[PDB]
Amino acid sequence: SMEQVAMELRLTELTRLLRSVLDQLQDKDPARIFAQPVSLKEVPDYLDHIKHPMDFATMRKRLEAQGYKNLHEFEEDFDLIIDNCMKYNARDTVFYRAAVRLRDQGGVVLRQARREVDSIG
Repeated sequence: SMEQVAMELRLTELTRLLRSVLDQLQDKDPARIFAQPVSLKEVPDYLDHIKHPMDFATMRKRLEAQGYKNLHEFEEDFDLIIDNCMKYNARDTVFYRAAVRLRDQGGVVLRQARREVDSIG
């Protein structure tokens, strides 16, 4: 149908906007601490601690399959990256500290993304 096409164009455009959001958030991780999944070869107990691992490469795979229906779903995955890290790592670690800085700097990006998503519909 024509409606299904219009819906698909909307999703494509959301995907475009989320891709720019993802790029802007990933720039706030210049150390690349959150770029890839925590390695289960190197951290073999990880899934005993963290039940829903997340990282920017995994988000990008989902994004490119158009698997984010709305900004909430995308934000859920970003918050998992941060929250997983702040539980597994202690406060005095470069990893925890990187997550705090990513959360703080990402807030600004996500605030305007939400306005754009609502504004453009």
